[PDB]
Amino acid sequence: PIIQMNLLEGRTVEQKRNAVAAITEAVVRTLDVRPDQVRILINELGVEHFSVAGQTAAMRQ
Amino acid sequence: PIIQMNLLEGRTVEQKRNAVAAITEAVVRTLDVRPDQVRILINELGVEHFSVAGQTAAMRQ
Amino acid sequence: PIIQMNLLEGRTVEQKRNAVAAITEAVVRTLDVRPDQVRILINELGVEHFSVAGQTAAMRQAAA
Amino acid sequence: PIIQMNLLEGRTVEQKRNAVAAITEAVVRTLDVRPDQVRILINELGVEHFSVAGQTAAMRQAAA
Amino acid sequence: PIIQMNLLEGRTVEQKRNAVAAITEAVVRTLDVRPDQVRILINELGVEHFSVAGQTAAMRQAAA
Amino acid sequence: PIIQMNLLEGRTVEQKRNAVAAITEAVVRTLDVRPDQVRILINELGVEHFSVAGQTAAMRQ
Repeated sequence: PIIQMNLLEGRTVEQKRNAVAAITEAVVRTLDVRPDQVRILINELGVEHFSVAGQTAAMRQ
Repeated sequence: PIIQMNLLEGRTVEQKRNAVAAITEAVVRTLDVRPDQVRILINELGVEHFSVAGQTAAMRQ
Repeated sequence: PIIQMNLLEGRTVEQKRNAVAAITEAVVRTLDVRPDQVRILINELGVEHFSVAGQTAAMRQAAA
Repeated sequence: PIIQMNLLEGRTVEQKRNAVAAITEAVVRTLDVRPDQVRILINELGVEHFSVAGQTAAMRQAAA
Repeated sequence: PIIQMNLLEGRTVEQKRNAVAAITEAVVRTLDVRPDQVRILINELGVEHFSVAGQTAAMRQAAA
Repeated sequence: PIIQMNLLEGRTVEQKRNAVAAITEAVVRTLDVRPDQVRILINELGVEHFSVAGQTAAMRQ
């Protein structure tokens, strides 16, 4: 499995590392694949680069 | 709907904000969904990170 | 600009065609690009293939 | 967070549903977001549409 | 490297297999990575699901 | 064809340019499309933004 995770900027390296560990463990358990078959790509989005209902995260904040 | 928009770097915050408003309004009208069901992710591409016919934007410029 | 639009399955061709025209003109106007620089790719998602808060759109429809 | 998961074809609905719940709760816990902020999109790949080292999963299965 | 290739529908398996081999070797040579570090995912687009200048490939074929 | 290439940060402009040329040539030959029908988008990933088996590239290094 190849997982792309888009999330807002602001997260510390610890939190990104905890997330890729935990999501890998979830995929390995639920789909019964090996850890090395799970790749995660993190795309961080600037607060002007993510919108809901036509307002960016910056505007909502 | 979840919309990912890849566009070249260089645009001002106003222009990104105008684009996410206008695209949201288009999706809301044409598909009859609520504004909060429309999410837009902007991926900005560096001029060496986008190519047409094997030349990057930088080279074309 | 290259736009990927992910939608749940089931929309009529007319609505997809109207969205593609409306999104294109939104991008042309707000980003000052020509129409031929605007490409949209539509990815339809089956109801078993989209989730919010850990429930798929299929299960959410089923529960209603 | 918006998560796209690309999987080879053929998994049972139950496994997809368990993955979607497990991934969501992994993201909620580690990223301190609510469940309703977590969307997952699943893209299934046909065996002719995924390759490692220049051979498709179809050809790799065929060779075994 | 992970490569997603979005193509219009309709290509023969042989052409997809030749593209996957040729793209992989292009990446190996120019990026100095091993073949097993190169994955390609192919996404086929229906003609109603791809547009240039606000017209879908279906409508563009229809008009010709 | 529209190609998105995700690769780890660290590559020089020459190497990115050589890659988009070579991949374009491959697509043009194998699929018999024109060069201007091939667009490549490069997404560079930070070493904390790519994982295999639940470890980021940074951790593996």
